Amino acid sequence: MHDPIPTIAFPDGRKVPALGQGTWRMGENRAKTADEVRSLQTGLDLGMTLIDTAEMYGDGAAERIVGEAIKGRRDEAFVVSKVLPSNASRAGTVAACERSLRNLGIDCVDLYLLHWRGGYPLAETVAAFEELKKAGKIRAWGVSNFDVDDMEELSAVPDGGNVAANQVLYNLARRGIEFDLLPRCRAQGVPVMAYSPLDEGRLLHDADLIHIAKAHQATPAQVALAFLKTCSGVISIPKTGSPERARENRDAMDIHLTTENLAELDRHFPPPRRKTRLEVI
Repeated sequence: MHDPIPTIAFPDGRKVPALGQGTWRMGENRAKTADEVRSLQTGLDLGMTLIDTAEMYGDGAAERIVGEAIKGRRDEAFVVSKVLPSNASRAGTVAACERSLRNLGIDCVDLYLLHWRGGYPLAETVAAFEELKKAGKIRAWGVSNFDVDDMEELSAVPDGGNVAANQVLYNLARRGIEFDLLPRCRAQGVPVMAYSPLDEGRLLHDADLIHIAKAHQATPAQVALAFLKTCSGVISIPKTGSPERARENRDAMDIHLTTENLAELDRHFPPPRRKTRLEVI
């Protein structure tokens, strides 16, 4: 009785469901470990096939959780990880990718991202990313927290037009990218991965969200994700953690936001009317 999840195409032609799973802060409580693992399994079985992680998340701890979650079902998952910019030199990126593969317990990531803009020339990192693609260790590369000038700089370097995604902060409370960055990415066929789709929980106290949630017998969290579902070229990345959470996130896709719902959300969560600096968490 659930409706299918819309899918978002990457430049290379692969498709993933528009609702994925994040792992920030997994791996830190040994009491939570079995729950975290199982929420990610649950998520995959519910069709939330993208799993997002990073080397920084507990220094490989989140990667190891993901690695356990996908045992015997590597093919059910689209696995994303990241390189910290302090590691994003030519040799360092390769070394980072290799530790990531070991932690994840797999031969190849689906998508590997530069975590934010750092001090190594973009062209070195892209070269390392392309050497890794050619080696069968990653399927695709992208970036994260890149503003519109960082994207321009990126295009300018060799192979820089191969960027597969930009992961940036986007939710009802943080809509600044609508003004410039989100349209550029869409016009370019580059998906945006919306991290912190519930603003880390800060959103969930908003009265308008709560009101609309009552109108649909839903949670505020679910109404916040149903919003992002109506945004084309966007893949939302809610953190799972608990199997109940995962099912909640999944069912958010069943919500039909009315025409009146969307105008109401815009009134209470106003789209940007001018360029704003990219917000980062």
